[PDB]
Amino acid sequence: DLRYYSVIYNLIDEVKAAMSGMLSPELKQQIIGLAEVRDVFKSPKFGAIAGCMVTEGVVKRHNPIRVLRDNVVIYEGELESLRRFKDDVNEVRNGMECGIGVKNYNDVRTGDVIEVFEIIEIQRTIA
RNA sequence: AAUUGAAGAGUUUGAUCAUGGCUCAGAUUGAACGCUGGCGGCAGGCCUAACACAUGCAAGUCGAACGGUAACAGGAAGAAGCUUGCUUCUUUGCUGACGAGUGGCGGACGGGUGAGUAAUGUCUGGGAAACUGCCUGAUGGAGGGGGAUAACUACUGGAAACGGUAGCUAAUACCGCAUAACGUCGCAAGACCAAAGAGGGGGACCUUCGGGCCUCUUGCCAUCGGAUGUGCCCAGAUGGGAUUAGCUAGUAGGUGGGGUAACGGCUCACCUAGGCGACGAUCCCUAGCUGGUCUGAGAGGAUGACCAGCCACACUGGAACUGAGACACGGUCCAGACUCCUACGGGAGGCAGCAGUGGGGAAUAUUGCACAAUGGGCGCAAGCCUGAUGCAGCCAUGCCGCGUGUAUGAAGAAGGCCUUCGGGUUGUAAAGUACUUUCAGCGGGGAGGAAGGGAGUAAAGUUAAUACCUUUGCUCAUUGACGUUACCCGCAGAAGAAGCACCGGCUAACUCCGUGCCAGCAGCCGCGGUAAUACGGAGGGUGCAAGCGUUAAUCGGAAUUACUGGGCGUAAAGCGCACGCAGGCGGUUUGUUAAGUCAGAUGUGAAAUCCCCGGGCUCAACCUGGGAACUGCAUCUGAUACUGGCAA
RNA sequence: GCGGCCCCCUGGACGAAGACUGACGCUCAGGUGCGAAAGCGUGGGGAGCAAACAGGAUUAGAUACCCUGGUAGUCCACGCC
RNA sequence: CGGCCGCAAGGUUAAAACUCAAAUGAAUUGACGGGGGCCCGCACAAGCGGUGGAGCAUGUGGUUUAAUUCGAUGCAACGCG
RNA sequence: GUUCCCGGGCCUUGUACACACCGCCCGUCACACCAUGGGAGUGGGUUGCAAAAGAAGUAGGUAGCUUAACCUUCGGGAGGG
RNA sequence: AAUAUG
RNA sequence: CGCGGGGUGGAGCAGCCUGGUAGCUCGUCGGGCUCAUAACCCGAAGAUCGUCGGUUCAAAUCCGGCCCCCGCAACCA
RNA sequence: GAAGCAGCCAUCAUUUAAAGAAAGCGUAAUAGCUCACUGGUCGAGUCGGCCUGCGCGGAAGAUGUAACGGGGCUAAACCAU
RNA sequence: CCAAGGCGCUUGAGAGAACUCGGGUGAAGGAACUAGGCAAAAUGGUGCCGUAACUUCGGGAGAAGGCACGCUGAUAUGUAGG
RNA sequence: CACGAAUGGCGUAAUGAUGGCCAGGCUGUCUCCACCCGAGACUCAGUGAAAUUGAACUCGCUGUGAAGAUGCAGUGUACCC
RNA sequence: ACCUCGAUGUCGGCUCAUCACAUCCUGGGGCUGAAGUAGGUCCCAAGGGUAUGGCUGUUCGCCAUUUAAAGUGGUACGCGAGCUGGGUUUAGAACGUCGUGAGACAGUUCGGUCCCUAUCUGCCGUGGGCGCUGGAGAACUGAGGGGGGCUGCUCCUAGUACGAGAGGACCGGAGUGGACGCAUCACUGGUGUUCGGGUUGUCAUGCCAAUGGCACUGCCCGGUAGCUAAAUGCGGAAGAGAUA
Repeated sequence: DLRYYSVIYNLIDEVKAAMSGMLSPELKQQIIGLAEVRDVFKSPKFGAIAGCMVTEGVVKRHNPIRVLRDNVVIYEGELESLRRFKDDVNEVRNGMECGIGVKNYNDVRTGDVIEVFEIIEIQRTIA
């Protein structure tokens, strides 16, 4: 990075701009969807397969998930397999039958809830 | 005057003897770093980016080759204001001169650098078919004419650099003709080629009274010579690599033409088909070399800055001119990279010259003084120029000299340190007393490097000329950059001036305290896990000194690539075995040749330098006389045992 | 490196006496030939044995030692290494 | 790595970086060998009686506790000091 | 009784052992680190071979254009640029 | 027979 | 609402025409062997015969239920 | 430039007609300028909800008025008779 | 491109527009088009020189990439050869 | 997810109207298309088809509608050819 | 599952549009945690404008570098009697997977015909008849209807307002480009097979000479007029009226 310069104010701005680009970027964690599990199946792909019904919001192929019952996280992960009816698909929306299983998941309890959530960058700027 | 020269130790094991590596004590350096540093002498001091550069300086010189007044210094005449006899101001080359300019010579030398360059180069020894400025000896000419042109004037383009148009004007510049062998070309007869004048002074004849003309000095020209300088050619020697084995079309040879100062595939045309190659061609990597330096007992090895010889290069790349000599470090042209200035149209530059700066790197210096001296360029000399050179500045970088006191001094002071707490030590050291004052500090004096050159005189030589000039004597004025010189004399008062490494074994020199297998030391083998002679600190001790130590670097030690001077049964090492070409070596007898070899002699082997014997710098280092060495090589003359050749 | 028998072709060393040639020698980088066992190419042959590989034992484990089978190979021709 | 040979496996020619101070030879003494000979002891053999199970005595380890004083632990400690 | 076991003595033999088999010592794997070979390729430098290119300068040739010294018949030739 | 590690 | 065979201690096991003190392996906890450890050896803990009614002196041994695992059917979000 | 209104706390009372240690603009902060509360003045209706009748807004779409059939209507609507 | 020989395709005649068909050409840029350099274009002969990785050693190969090329005269009243 | 060693694996020169990709050349393929020359398309003369067709004096818009109206309703617009 | 299986030919692209406003940009305003500025958000506003490429079956999307700005939707996911046929419902073949298999896969790869002369309506241009009250010729009024309606950058106002400084204006003026449309050949260019020249091969004109024919206009170099865009002139307005 080679600069021979004009005015000192632009230099004081460009060091601040460099620091701002340097700065760690993300902060926001917000739900995309909520889904309810019923009727477990077993599979060699992932161990167990939790049949699901998405109760609220949208479900997308790769996002972090929180599998929870009554304010405890039962199991933790990133959304691994999104299956609808008989085929893996990119996305699913509330009121729809689904299946999901995660590698080394064998821990299904019916009536547990999956919260799938979107993570959004912000890029802080020094001032 | 000359052969006095060679050391080993530590370390593999429980222990030993071998083999064998590793490591150290040595010497040395264009050194750096670390810590510390008083003065002096001498020597030496960018080995990195052949990277780029601000500003200044680095060769010009002759009016005695020439127009000239652009200088400006006088003089005169004249024109004028008067100071009234002188000042003043326009002319004037009259005159001491002298810018720009013309012409000649110098700019091709010296200085700097090590990029490229493995031989085309270099070194040694020989050679033939060559030229060679200036500079000297010899023999003779130096006759008679002519045309331009820059400068300079009048115009005119330009920001600047730098010019344009038209006339005028000289010359030791330029060009014809005459004149010409002993010269060139030819068998000869013959043909043809040169010139330049300038300067000083002077009786006679005379002069368009400018000088003609005489006489002296010098320059011009041709030729035969000298010494010098350079080009050319051949042999041998002169880095590394075979995991580079094939290489050469102008290549190799011939003839003829052309070309160079000259031999020449030097270059063409044509003809022939060779050349080089295991004694390492070719290619690649790498490098300036030698006389020498350094090391080494020698043999050898490493190294080639300093110093000198030679070669090569000069922003990158190429070519030619001028000239005696360049394919030109501060010349030219063109092309390229790149840098700058600018009015933007168009122009400018090559510090590896001396200083000096950026950058680089561990790291190598003052933008000094002077032509006083030596040696150069030009000139007749004066003179001028000389960043060559002579000197100084800076740096403990190296070498070397000297000082930082001397003598006395026991109560063997205190303190420090140890201490079986008896004492011991630090330590005659200190303290004290008696002395000396180098070198510094300060005030005074003063060689040599200066011989010459200049000016004036005289003689002698010269001449038609007591001239006039040179030579050779004499005499008088002078000529020091460094320089507050070297060196000497006088004064005060121990005053101003000692640090650094190391102490287990190697390896000279020992205890205590702290830390406690931590922290750290280590060149090598190794030390430290609470009593560390190996760490940290102190005390003590040893080595060495204005330096000391570490590091890097090379040789040594290393007979550890072994020629001198090694091994290979089992330690690393004999191809699995054999036949065989090139290569090495060869029974025994006689003759011969004399290559190798051995002897002798001459020439050469640069000088510096090393060595041996001397001298001189206040003494050494350093400087310097003479000799030896000059270890080699070539040619020539000899010897004939041995080896080789040849003959039986 | 070659051990049954016999033949054919055919190598060399050594002795014996005697004869002849008359240094024709010794060694040899480069180069060339030969060169066990294993292995490879093609086509045959294959009784034993024996990699591989299998199974049964042993053992903590035993894909080994040990034991039972058993392929390539071991055999031959001609080539190669 | 490159060259060369070879069908390939492979052979041949043949390094450097780097790392470590020993690698290593023979020989000597000892110790050791599931090496050998020789040879002895309640070593085994041939026998007799016991311990190890039971209950108790005492010591040890360990546990526990305010303290369970401290040392001793293969033969060569545990009715030990 | 001395075959077997433990322990011990003598001789002889073997040895990479000498804090003496309770010795010593091999290689994978796991781990960290260091250098190095290969590597689709990428980026430079150098350079052979074969062509294009052709400034400037020299050398060679010039029915043009232009021109002071020599020749001349005074027109021009010769010569130069 | 058979027996591993310090 | 679907075809096969099994259930004995912590885990895995023998009892089949032969219904007569539930014992044997692997782990677990102790003891022995060794200088010490693995290894090895001797031992101890360990139960309604899955669960029920019948069977019946005593039970996979003789039945039917409940239930569980495996067998294949066995989906396969 | 804080004394109610930039801050933090007290989350109360006094003086008092009436004034809450005060709600805002304002002031550099008080003041200024008012509110809450009341006096003077003037002059009679005044203030907030509730239940029902009828409207207003909430009301953005795709070829052209394009959600009274149209012109057009405040009765030619709506409600009751 | 012509000879001998044989033919002028059984509707014509006028306009000279979109657009379609068969063709020629083009500034500047040179695959940007598009599923895709498809289609057009460009190369194209002989002789000589020269020619890589790699390879079953034949190849690769015409590799790649260049140079010469008309006409007239002379060598030769038209030579070498037939 | 869900290769595989004769339903062959992996190498492979030469080869290919083969598949994918990229480079250079070259261009109206294109940014961005223009012009012209030929044959139709047009007028005239002659000859002369074909698919098709419930019947028709065969308008737009909005809405309705066996749910996307030339014919309906409402409305607008429209010389005849 | 109401229209359509005695046929409404299915995704995307290209060419060609058109409307809606829930407005991407340009306009006008309020509030702003609105210093300037750059913004944020909401309302009103549909006239005009509203990117090329890399990637791919490609919508979408990712990514590029731009621009006043790269709108969201409707229209048989506008548009195949206009075009493409890569994707996608044909027949080949293969791979994986599944099935004993024939075969299948909503997994994939390589290959693989887009028909039709326009009657009517509709739509774009240009005519004939008749009417308009005697007939005829000319020039107009303008009822009515369409096209046009874009925006960057520079300078001045002003380095002012505003602001600590940096930075950096409103509003109102003056130029000069892009985009796009209309006009048009003087210029620069293009074409220019009816104008000229060169040139290869061959035939004919008796022959030589000089021409002519033919070979893509044989090949090829030039170029008049006309027509042309890549050439060069111009355009978008100001203002008024009535209002959100």
